[PDB]
Amino acid sequence: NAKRIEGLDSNVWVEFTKLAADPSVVNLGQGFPDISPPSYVKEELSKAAFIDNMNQYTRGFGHPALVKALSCLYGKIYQRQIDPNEEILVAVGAYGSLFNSIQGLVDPGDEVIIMVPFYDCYEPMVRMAGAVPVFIPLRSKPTDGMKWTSSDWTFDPRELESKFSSKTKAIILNTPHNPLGKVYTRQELQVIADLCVKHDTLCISDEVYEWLVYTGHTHVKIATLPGMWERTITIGSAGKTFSVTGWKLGWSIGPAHLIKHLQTVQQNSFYTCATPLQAALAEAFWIDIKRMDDPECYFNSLPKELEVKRDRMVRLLNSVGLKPIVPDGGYFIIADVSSLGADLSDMNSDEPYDYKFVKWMTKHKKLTAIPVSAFCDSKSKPHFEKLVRFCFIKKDSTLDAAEEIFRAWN
Amino acid sequence: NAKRIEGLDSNVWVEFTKLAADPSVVNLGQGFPDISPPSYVKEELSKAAFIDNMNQYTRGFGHPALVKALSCLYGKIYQRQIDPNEEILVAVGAYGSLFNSIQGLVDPGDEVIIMVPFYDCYEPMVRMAGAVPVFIPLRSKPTDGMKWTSSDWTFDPRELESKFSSKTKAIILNTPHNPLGKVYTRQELQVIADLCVKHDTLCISDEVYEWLVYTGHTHVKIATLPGMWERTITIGSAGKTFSVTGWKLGWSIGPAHLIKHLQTVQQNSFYTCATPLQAALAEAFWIDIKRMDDPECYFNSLPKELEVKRDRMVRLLNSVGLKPIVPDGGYFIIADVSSLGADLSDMNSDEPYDYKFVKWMTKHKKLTAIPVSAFCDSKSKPHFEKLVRFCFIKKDSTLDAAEEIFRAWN
Ligand SMILES: Cc1ncc(COP(=O)(O)O)c(CN)c1O
Ligand SMILES: *Cc1c(COP(=O)(O)O)cnc(C)c1O
Ligand SMILES: [Ca+2]
Ligand SMILES: [Ca+2]
Ligand SMILES: [Ca+2]
Ligand SMILES: [Ca+2]
Repeated sequence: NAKRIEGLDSNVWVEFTKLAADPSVVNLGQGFPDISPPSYVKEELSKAAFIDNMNQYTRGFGHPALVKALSCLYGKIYQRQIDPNEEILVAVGAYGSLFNSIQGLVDPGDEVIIMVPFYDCYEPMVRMAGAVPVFIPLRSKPTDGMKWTSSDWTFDPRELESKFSSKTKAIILNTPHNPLGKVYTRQELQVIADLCVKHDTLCISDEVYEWLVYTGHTHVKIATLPGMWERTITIGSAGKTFSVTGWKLGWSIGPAHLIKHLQTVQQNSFYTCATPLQAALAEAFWIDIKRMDDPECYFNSLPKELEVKRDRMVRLLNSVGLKPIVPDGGYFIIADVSSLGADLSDMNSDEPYDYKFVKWMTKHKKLTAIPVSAFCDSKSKPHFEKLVRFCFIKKDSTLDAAEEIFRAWN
Repeated sequence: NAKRIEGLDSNVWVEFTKLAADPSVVNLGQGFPDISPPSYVKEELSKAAFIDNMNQYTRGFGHPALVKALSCLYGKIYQRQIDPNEEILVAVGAYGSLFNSIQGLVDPGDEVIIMVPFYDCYEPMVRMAGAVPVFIPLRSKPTDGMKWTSSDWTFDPRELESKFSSKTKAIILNTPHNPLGKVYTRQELQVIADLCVKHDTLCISDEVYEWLVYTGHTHVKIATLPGMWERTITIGSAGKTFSVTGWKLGWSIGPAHLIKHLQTVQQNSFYTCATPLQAALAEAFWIDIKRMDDPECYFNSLPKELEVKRDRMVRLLNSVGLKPIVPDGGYFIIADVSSLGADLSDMNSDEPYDYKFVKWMTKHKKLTAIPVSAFCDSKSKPHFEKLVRFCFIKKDSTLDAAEEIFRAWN
């Protein structure tokens, strides 16, 4: 094995295969939606399949129709013109987008700042590039009293400051957050912005869940703050936008001098993404772009649907004594489990508490979830191992099945 | 810009956004087929599109149905049992597979041996991993007197031996060959095998055009030669097998201790490939695997269909005094361009002769093709700069259009 991938071979998701196996569990682990994608999205792929051309090579950096659509939509959001050719790169999901960014902008020996918990792929990506991850935890503040929420989690600005040195190449932002469901405030993005301009550093911003924010919160794009356009790469994904996760298409939006470096990586790695998926997606985007103001638009209906399902989950977890953190956005809910004193002690390995809890819950209660320590570097695990994450982008029937398990819990 | 991509930003194909533009001209440039894909390939995408789960995440290293099918087809070919999970890896095209091999197996300072002309991505891939490309040209032998063919090209064994040293990590082989259409012989493959065993080095075998073998030649896989299985990665593609270049799906077949390393690269880069695409591809395979002995099998029908078109091209090229090199395989044909008139000081730079010619033939004759010098290291271009590459995976209509211009050359 090449030196660049020394000890990058284990992967949380690989390890989680033998969990979801057994047919009769209700899987609330993986971010596998089992609702239907919008009908028009399925239809458009079918339509694309029967056109010859759309089954051949398209433009390497993205299908013209797609990049046209994206530049239209994000033009609206940034309130500025987005160049479809120079300021956008279409890649294999947000994974690929992340990988482009890091591969093309981050050198060996550079520091990259990561907030914990993080989407687990951040650490190995930065490591393979020969770069050093510098970790900083999110910490809880006190509750309003009545509710525990994603918004009761923040970072210490003075702590954050001290993580930037002349060795900081970049910071990785994830709002809405996986796994907390935190929707970063303007003030919080202002602190991060301030520092990248003070230290002349990049900001990579994972914003795949941009559409999934719930009432009382607003997705704010760091890249839109003063001084940030020139220094930010902002990521987005078709799986998350169209509930079509198996399409594996994402985009990186940012300034032409940073985006060029990502395109250099792409052309030297896989080059093109599939034509029919891009063709189909372009059309979906036009369908929903042309109706952004209406409740019908998928960018509106989907959070509306999920906010309901979220609230069902707060209750189901509360019902069994699990203490949930109600998320401002996204489709994951983190629950604290330490208040059940569970009948483990005797999976005997040196796993964190939460991997154990989930194993127990699968064998005994017929339900899977993801341990939050899967999203933490070593030093961080003990400070997060009583937390367990559940996914709610599920259809009614599934959440029913979940409800049956919780009601039968004692 | 990160050091690892330094001066890798020039891409040959980005540059052929030259006079590709003019709508009037017949493009025999890029390997963009305008034949229809086999109608069942299109149906299965459509069918897959309407299944909800086929639009969500699948197994990261390859859709289970697709690896099962690859396992079955290739185990017939290899005369061995191939593990679908441990010995295959589905990647975003052959491009993706190549990148997975280099990144996963090659360190800074290794030497990788490449044969010239080479498919152009081989050079910067090896460069991006900080390895040093080591070039060896293909050379002409005296012809049989009658015609010029790909089999009249080959390499000096003693010259090859001399490129092997203790710094050699791998050799890249591409049969059938792009751009000359050379089908490597058992004797030639035996030389490469010998040196790989003797020096303990990897072979990466770009076999995308494997079904495109013409009359009186046979695809043989180096991986089946004694001692090769355990040191060979053999690459395939959907775009070539099913004339569906826009699907961007390929695979690496090899031993587990090597495949595991490609998997590490994948999971830390794009992870999962498109589900609807992979589901449909598997189906397409089963259709054809079940009828191999039959002339309807796309495997048998496509090369048969294409051979006619190859000969058509040879005639057309002869008929205007371009000396065709008749290809044993794949869908590209090189013509020696040098005994024409062709004015050429109307340009006056000293970018290579074949680029000048292609610009000339585009403007003056409304026909594009690819200069062979594009596929050569700088030291090598003088020796291939009077060579031009034409693609013939085209529909009758297009070879009619081409024949109009060849009839109208003089
Ligand atoms: C020899 C060779 N290898 C690899 C590729 C890349 O193909 P894919 O689109 O499957 O990545 C091509 C493109 N025709 C090729 O000619
Ligand atoms: C699921 C997820 C991804 C992966 O995105 P794809 O577009 O499916 O490649 C990336 N980032 C975050 C924060 C995620 O939750
Ligand atoms: Ca090792
Ligand atoms: Ca502009
Ligand atoms: Ca600095
Ligand atoms: Ca050796």
